[PDB]
Parts: sequence; structure tokens; C-alpha cells
Amino acid sequence: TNDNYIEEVTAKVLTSGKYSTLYPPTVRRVTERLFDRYPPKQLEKEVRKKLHQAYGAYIGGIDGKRLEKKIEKIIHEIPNPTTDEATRTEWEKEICLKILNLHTSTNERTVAYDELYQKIFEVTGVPTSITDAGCALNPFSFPFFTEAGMLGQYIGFDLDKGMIEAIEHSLRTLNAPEGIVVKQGDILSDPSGESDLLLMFKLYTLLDRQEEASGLKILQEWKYKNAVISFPIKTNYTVKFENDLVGSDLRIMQKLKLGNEMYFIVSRL
Repeated sequence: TNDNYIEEVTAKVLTSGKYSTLYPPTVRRVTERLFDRYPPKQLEKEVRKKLHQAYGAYIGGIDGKRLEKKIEKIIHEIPNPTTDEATRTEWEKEICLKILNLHTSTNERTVAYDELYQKIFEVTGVPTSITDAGCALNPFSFPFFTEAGMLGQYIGFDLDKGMIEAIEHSLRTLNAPEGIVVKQGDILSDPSGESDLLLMFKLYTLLDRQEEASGLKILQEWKYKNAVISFPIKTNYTVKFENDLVGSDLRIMQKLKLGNEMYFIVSRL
């Protein structure tokens, strides 16, 4: 009956309409972390308390059907008549660039996609695959990392299943390559996995906010040839990260500044 409270509390948080479409393992993790330091009773109050704070941010505002409506309108407005490879490739970028302009996460990076992956791959080399943690609308970035040379598999994941379903239905409308895969996941709660190139765009601070010292732990647990970690330029939090690396056994291979974001390319060698 020790692990029951954890499962009962999490099931009660999930069955309710508020924190419904939220990756269940994420709910279990918070619940399992708070159970070690707060009384079994009234845990449901404090788990919800931390969901309103750290997890309420990307869950609030994102409406699954609403997102798909805006994306599906953008695709039908601009027509897709027969043309040349080069021109259709520029059309594919035009639409994907508008889709990226929808949510805040990828709005500011649209100026950089034109050459973001080209610049990242100069350092890391062309990866055989990309894992994109907390992907948001970044899967619609395939036109750019594809011309940059990455024709392998892309596995993007985020917390909201409503968003991810909208992305999957949208990607099929664009006749996207079968290698552009989206699923739901949480790099914080899911088991540590392997990758070639791991992308953590605007996630390190959010991760430390959701759970202390988690971001650095994840970078040491996950196996990857290289990993890209993005931070905004609100002028603070970026210095805290490069300070965290001093103690770890990780290495900064390159530090790139594109648009209004600083990208750190980290490696185990």
C-alpha cells in the first residue's frame, strides 16, 4: 500500500478535466518526488500546486483543435500547384515558417532556421538522426534540417497529447517525410535514451524550474554524440548553465548566437 497512494493520487489528478491531457508519467514523477517529503494526505493539493506553477505554462493556452485549425488554414490559403523541386522546396519553407510563427516558442527562431542547422552541423557533423525534447512546433522545421543534410529519422516529443495530435495531422497534410515522427514524452520522467543529436531548445531553465538540478542530470544520463541547448537573450539564466557545466564532465564544443538565442553545442568528448 506504499506505491498505491502514488498511483491513486496520480490517477485522481488525471481523471479530472484540468490536468487531463498531460503525459501521465510526468504526473507520476511529481507525485513520486513530493511523496518523499510531504504527508500522504493532502498530497493531491500540493501535486496540483506544482502543476499550476511549472506545468501550467505550456498546458495553458495550447488548445489541440484550435492549433490544428490555424495550421490547416495556413496550408490551404497558400496553394500548392505543380512546379520545380527548388521552388516547391521554397514553398515548403514558406508555409512551415508561418506555422512556426504561431506559438511563442518558435516565433523568434524563424529568422534563424534559414541557417540554424547548417551552423549546428558544421560543428557536430551531419547527424544520422535527431531527438527533439519538448519539441513544441519545431517538427515543422524539417525543410531546414533536411536541406542541411539530415535525411534520417526525427523523433520529436512534448507533454500535451492534444498538441502532438495536431502536429501529426498537420505533418500528413504537408505530405511530410515518414521520418518526421512525433509522439508524447517528457525527457524529465521517461527513462534515459540514446541519440545522435539531442535538441533541447528553450528547455533547460524550464526543466530546472520543474525540478531542481534536473537539466544537468539529464545531459549526463542521456547518451548522445552531441546535444544542442538553447537559451534566450532577454537583454541571466544562460550564465547559470555554463556555470553548471564547470562541475560536470561535459564539454562545450561551440557556442552559436543566431537571431535572439544562444545555442550551446555540448558533448561528452
